[PDB]
Amino acid sequence: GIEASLLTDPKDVSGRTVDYIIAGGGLTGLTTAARLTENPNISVLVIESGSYESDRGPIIEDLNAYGDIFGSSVDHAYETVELATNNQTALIRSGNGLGGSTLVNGGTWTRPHKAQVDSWETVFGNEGWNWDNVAAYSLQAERARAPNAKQIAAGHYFNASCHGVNGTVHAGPRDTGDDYSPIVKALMSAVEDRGVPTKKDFGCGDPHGVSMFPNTLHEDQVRSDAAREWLLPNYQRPNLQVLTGQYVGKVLLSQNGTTPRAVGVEFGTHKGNTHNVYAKHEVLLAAGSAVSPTILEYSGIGMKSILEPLGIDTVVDLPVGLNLQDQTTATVRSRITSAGAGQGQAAWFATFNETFGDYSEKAHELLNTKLEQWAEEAVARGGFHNTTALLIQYENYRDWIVNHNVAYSELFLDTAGVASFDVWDLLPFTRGYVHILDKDPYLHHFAYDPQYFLNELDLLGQAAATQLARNISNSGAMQTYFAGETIPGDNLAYDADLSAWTEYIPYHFRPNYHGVGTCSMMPKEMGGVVDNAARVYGVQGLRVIDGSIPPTQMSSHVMTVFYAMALKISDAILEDYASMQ
Ligand SMILES: *[C@@H]1O[C@H](CO)[C@@H](O[C@@H]2O[C@H](CO)[C@@H](O[C@@H]3O[C@H](CO)[C@@H](O)[C@H](O[C@H]4O[C@H](CO)[C@@H](O)[C@H](O)[C@@H]4O[C@H]4O[C@H](CO)[C@@H](O)[C@H](O)[C@@H]4O)[C@@H]3O)[C@H](O)[C@H]2NC(C)=O)[C@H](O)[C@H]1NC(C)=O
Ligand SMILES: Cc1cc2nc3c(=O)[nH]c(=O)nc-3n(C[C@H](O)[C@H](O)[C@H](O)COP(=O)(O)OP(=O)(O)OC[C@H]3O[C@@H](n4cnc5c(N)ncnc54)[C@H](O)[C@@H]3O)c2cc1C
Ligand SMILES: *[C@@H]1O[C@H](CO)[C@@H](O)[C@H](O)[C@H]1NC(C)=O
Ligand SMILES: *[C@@H]1O[C@H](CO)[C@@H](O)[C@H](O)[C@H]1NC(C)=O
Ligand SMILES: *[C@@H]1O[C@H](CO)[C@@H](O)[C@H](O)[C@H]1NC(C)=O
Ligand SMILES: [Cl-]
Repeated sequence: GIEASLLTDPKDVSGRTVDYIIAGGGLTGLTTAARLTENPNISVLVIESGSYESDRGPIIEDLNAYGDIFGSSVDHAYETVELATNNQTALIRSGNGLGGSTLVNGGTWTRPHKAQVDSWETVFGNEGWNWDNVAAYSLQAERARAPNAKQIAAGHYFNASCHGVNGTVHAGPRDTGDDYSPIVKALMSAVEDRGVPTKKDFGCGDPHGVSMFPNTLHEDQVRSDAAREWLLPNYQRPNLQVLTGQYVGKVLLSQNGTTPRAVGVEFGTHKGNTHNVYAKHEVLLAAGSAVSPTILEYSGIGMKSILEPLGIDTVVDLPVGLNLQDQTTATVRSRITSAGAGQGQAAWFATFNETFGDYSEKAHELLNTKLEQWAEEAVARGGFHNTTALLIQYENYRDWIVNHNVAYSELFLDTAGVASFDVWDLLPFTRGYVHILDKDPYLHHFAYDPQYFLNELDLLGQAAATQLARNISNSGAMQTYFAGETIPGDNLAYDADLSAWTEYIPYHFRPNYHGVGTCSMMPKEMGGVVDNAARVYGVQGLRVIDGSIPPTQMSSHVMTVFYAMALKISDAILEDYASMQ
C-alpha cells in the first residue's frame, strides 16, 4: 500500500544523492514528481512536512465537509503580522500533507480570462506563457466529466471543447444525491434581469456572469486531491521516493564555481538535528507561496536589508518575498424558504462595472488617476521595491479592466439550506510581503503581511462587491426564496450604503488563501525572482515551481492554472536534463 511506501526515517536519505529534490509534496510538487519520474532513469525525492491524508475519511474526502479540517495538523494555519487595517492577526489556512492545499480546498475548478494569461508573456516577458499554451497544458492535466440531465437541469453548461477528458485530475459536477436547489437558477434570472450573462463555461477563457462549474472530485464524489491524482497511481515507481514529516530548511549552495549552484537541501524539524540530501541535477521548491520564499532567504537568497540583520550572508541579492498578492473575503448569508431546499453552488464573476454599479464612474476615475500614488505608497510599505515596475503591474490591471472587461469580483453562492455568499475582490492592488525573522528555519518565525485593504480601491471594491451580494440575494427571482438576512444581519443596517460597508468590511473579512507572487516569474528588471523556466536568477540548478511564481492574480480559482504550470515547468526541467548529460 501507499502508506507502507512512505519514508519517515531521515536516515533513509541522509547523505544520499538523487537527481531531483522537491521541497513540498503539494499540488505543484507532486504533479512535478509524477511527470519527472515517468523516465525510470530519473530519481526524485519529495520531502513533505505532513503525511498521507487521502484515505482518512470524509473530513478530507468529502468536499461538503469543507472547513472541518481547519486548525488541525493538516492545516499549517500560518499567522499574519498584526494587520494595519484592523490591528488583528489573521490565519492563513494552508494544507499540511501530501496534496498540500488540495486536501483542504473548496474544489472549485475554473480558469481565468485569456487576456490575463496572455499578459504574462506580453507584459511580464515570459516567452511561451500565454493563454493558448497554458490552456493546452491545463486541458492535458484535466479529466473532466460532462454533466448529466439532472445536473444540466440544475444550471450546468459544459462546452466539451474547453475540457480535457483524457487527463489526470478527475473533475465533474458535485452531486450529493439530493435535488438541486432552484436558487441557482433564481440567481441566474436575477442577474439576467440586469443584462448579465449566465451559463458561460468558466473553463473557456471568458469567466463572466453566473454559472455552475465542475469540482475536483471523482464520480463517486471523493475529493481529487493532488496526492490521490498524481501520487496514488504511481507510488510503486522505484525512482520516486517520498519522505514525510520533515521540513526542508534551506538549499545547500556551492560557491566554489562561477555562479552559486544548488547542490542539495538541509531538512529536519529542529535546530541541531538536521540532515543533508543531495541533488545531481536540481533542487525544486514547491513548499507554497508562504514558504518557498522563506526557504530562499534562509539559504542566503534574498534582500541584504532583510538577511544581514538576521546574521545571514547574502549570496544572491533578489527581492524575494515581495509582491505578495492575496484577496479579501466577506460573507452575506440569508435564511431561505423550504421551497429553496436542495444542493448547489454557483458563482457570479462580476466585472468592474457590475461590481461598482452607479459608483463605476468614480471608481474608474481612481483607477485612471491614482496608479503612481498607489505604487509609491505600496513600495513605501515594503510590498515591492521598484515603483516603476509596480506601476506597470497596475497599468496591466487597468488594461484588463478597461480593454478586456475582465471579472473584478467573485460572488460565490452556497445553498444546501441557506443562501450564502462568500465574496472577494479578485484583483487587489495592495502588495504585501513575507520575510523570515530569524536565521533558524525550524523556528518558523516569519512576518507574513498581505497588507489587506491598505490600497483604497481594494477596500472600495470589496465593499461594493459584498454590498452587491446582499442586493442580489433579494433582487428579482431571488426575492421568492429570501427569508431574512443572518450575516451581516444585526451587525450592519440592511440599507447600508457604500461608505458604511467600507467601514464594516475591515472588521468582518478573512484572507482568501489564494496568495501568489512571492517569487514572481518576471524579468529581474521588473522585480522578478525566477525566469520563464522558473529558474532563480543568479543560481544554477534551483527553481521555484509553485504558487509563489505567478506575477499576477487572476479571475479564477487557481488549480486549473497551477496544474498546467507544473506540467509546463516539468517539460522545461526535462529539456535541461537532456542538456546536462
Ligand atoms: C492600531 O493600533 C495603533 C496603536 O498601536 C493605532 O495607532 C495609534 O493611534 C492613536 C489614535 O488612536 C494615535 O494616538 C494619537 O497621537 C496623536 C499624536 O500624533 C495625539 O495627538 C492623540 O492625542 C489625542 O487623542 C487622545 C486619545 O483619545 C487623547 O488622550 C489626547 O489628549 C488627544 O486628544 C485630543 O484629540 C482628540 C481627538 O483625537 C479630541 O477628542 C480631544 O478633545 C483632544 O483635542 C493620540 O494620542 C497614535 O499616534 C497611533 N500610533 C501609535 C504608534 O500609537 C492605530 O490607529 C490602530 N489601528 C486601528 C485600525 O485600530
Ligand atoms: C482554504 C483554501 C481553499 C481553496 N479553494 C480552492 C478552490 O476552490 N479552487 C482552486 O482552484 N484552488 C483553491 N485553493 C488554492 C489551491 O489549493 C492552492 O493554490 C494550491 O494547492 C497551491 O499549490 P502549491 O503547490 O503552490 O502549494 P501547496 O499545495 O500548498 O503545497 C505546498 C506543500 O508544501 C508543504 N510544506 C510547507 N512547508 C514545507 C517545508 N519547509 N518543507 C517541506 N514541505 C513543506 C506543505 O505542507 C504542502 O503540502 C484553496 C486554498 C485554500 C488554502
Ligand atoms: C465552445 O468552445 C469553443 C472554444 O472556445 C468555441 O469555439 C465554441 O464556440 C464554444 N461553443 C459554444 C456553444 O459556446
Ligand atoms: C464602465 O463604466 C465606465 C464609466 O461609466 C465606462 O466608461 C465604461 O465604458 C464601462 N464599461 C463597460 C464594459 O460597461
Ligand atoms: C525598475 O523597473 C523598471 C520597469 O520594469 C525598469 O525599467 C528598471 O530597470 C528597474 N530599475 C532597476 C534599478 O532595476
Ligand atoms: Cl471518476
